[PDB]
Amino acid sequence: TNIINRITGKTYALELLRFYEHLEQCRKQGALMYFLERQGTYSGLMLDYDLKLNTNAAPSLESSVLSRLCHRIFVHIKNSSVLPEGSHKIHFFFTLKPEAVQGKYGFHVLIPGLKMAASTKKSIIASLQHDATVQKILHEQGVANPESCLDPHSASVPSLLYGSSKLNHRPYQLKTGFELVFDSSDPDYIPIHQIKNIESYNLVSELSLTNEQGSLVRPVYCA
Ligand SMILES: Nc1ccn([C@H]2C[C@H](O)[C@@H](COP(=O)(O)OP(=O)(O)OP(=O)(O)O)O2)c(=O)n1
Ligand SMILES: [Mn+2]
Ligand SMILES: [Mn+2]
Ligand SMILES: [Mn+2]
Repeated sequence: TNIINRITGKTYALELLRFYEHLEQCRKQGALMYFLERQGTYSGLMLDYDLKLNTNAAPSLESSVLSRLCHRIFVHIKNSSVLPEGSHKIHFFFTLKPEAVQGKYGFHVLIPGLKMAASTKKSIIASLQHDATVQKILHEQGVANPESCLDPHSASVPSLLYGSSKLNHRPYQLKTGFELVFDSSDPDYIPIHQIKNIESYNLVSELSLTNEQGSLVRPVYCA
């Protein structure tokens, strides 16, 4: 799937890949969009980090720091006990607010390929509240609300498609994406590597929580 055009209010019930191909062409043509996808009850995981900052400068959110956030976020994903057996590639996408505005920053962690129930998403969001490392990481980034920056409604709110924004806001920009391989044959091995050539893919398509036809992002279905 369900797509909402915030600017027109029109909602669609999708053809999804062809839709995303058009949006990507619109996105690379700098078009102003306000498209959201409804997460529904079974789709990819999105984390909505609403950051209060100590300074008016955007946090550096370096790859090493974002990679550590991936590991911590995946730990809570793994701890949901919904992941399937075997070796699976899961992708973490960090879309960042373009600039800090009045000490308010934000980034989205997109795990679009990890299809899970909304209850599983909420349980992972709730589990993340107890992550002292995520809090320490964000605190060291200049975040003033590291214990309360993860929006508890991340599992519920419609997710802006990549390149789309809210009414008077700028669209979040993908800083980087990480490829995570989790193998039941080696649970302690969590290789998190930056995705090579993320820009060669349809970012609207790949980052969509409801998409199941992505090329880079292949659905991994949770229980
Ligand atoms: N009027 C609207 C429009 C969209 N959403 C959805 C779209 C985002 O994907 C999600 C995240 O919640 P935010 O309100 O924080 O949206 P952003 O993260 O994009 O904005 P900000 O940078 O201010 O945090 O909520 C919303 O809650 N309210
Ligand atoms: Mn937000
Ligand atoms: Mn809890
Ligand atoms: Mn929010």
